[PDB]
Amino acid sequence: SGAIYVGNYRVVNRHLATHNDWANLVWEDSSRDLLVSSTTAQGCDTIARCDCQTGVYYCSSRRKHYPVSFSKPSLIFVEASEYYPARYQSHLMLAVGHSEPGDCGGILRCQHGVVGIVSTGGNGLVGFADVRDLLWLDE
Ligand SMILES: COc1ccncc1CC(=O)N1CCC[C@H](CCO)C1
Ligand SMILES: [Zn+2]
Repeated sequence: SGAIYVGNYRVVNRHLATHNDWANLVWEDSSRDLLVSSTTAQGCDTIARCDCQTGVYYCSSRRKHYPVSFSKPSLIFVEASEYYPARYQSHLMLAVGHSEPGDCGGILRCQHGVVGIVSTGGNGLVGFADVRDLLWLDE
């Protein structure tokens, strides 16, 4: 689990969005596994505006933050799960690292701020949904 809190926005994995989130929907993209909902209080996370390919992510299944190199956001085939059929996930970044389903929501960060959140995994690879292109999160 986990979310990004920036301004009056809450960014979560779409497959983990609650009743409050869909009701207060700002934007969602199934192909990206992202959902943004409005919030009453102001958030304090800064979104990174960069092309960094190295950062640190939180892995709840290990209670540890791991440094990783990750690929640039792209269209990656993701195996079927209980949340989605087999499909190409867009704006996805992969790294060699540990992840489990309950690790979704874990933040990936570089020196510039929040890069994205854990979204997929399997076979010693962890996939992160990029949020750096969502410029409107800043306004
Ligand atoms: C972090 O997720 C891990 C990690 C390791 N084994 C499994 C998983 C779960 C996983 O990959 N998926 C289930 C939840 C939605 C995912 C698609 C999102 O577009 C697919
Ligand atoms: Zn950066």
